[PDB]
Amino acid sequence: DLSVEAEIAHQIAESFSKKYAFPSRSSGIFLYNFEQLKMNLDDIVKEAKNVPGVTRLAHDGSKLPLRCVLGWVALANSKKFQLLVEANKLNKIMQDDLNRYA
Repeated sequence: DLSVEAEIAHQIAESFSKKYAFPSRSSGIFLYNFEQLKMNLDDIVKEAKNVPGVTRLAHDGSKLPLRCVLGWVALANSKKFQLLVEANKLNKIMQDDLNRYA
C-alpha cells in the first residue's frame, strides 16, 4: 500500500529530529533521532513497515510508536547504534511500546 507509506513518511518526517531515549550498555540512556541514521526518508519508511502493527496503525491514521520504530530501524542499520544499545532492554521497550499502541 502507498497511502500507508505516506502516513509513515509524514509522521516520521514531522519527528525527524526529535530525540528519543534508548538503553545503554554503560548504563542509563543515550539519545537518538531518525536524522542520525544517515538514511534517506524513503529508506526509513520502507524499513519501518517491518515493525509489527505500524502498517495497520498508519492505515488507520493513528500515532505511530516512533521511539519503537527508530530503535527498530536503527538496530538493523546502524552498527554504532547496535554497539551503544543494550539489546535486551531495547527489545523489552519495543515490546511494551507496541502493546500500549495496540
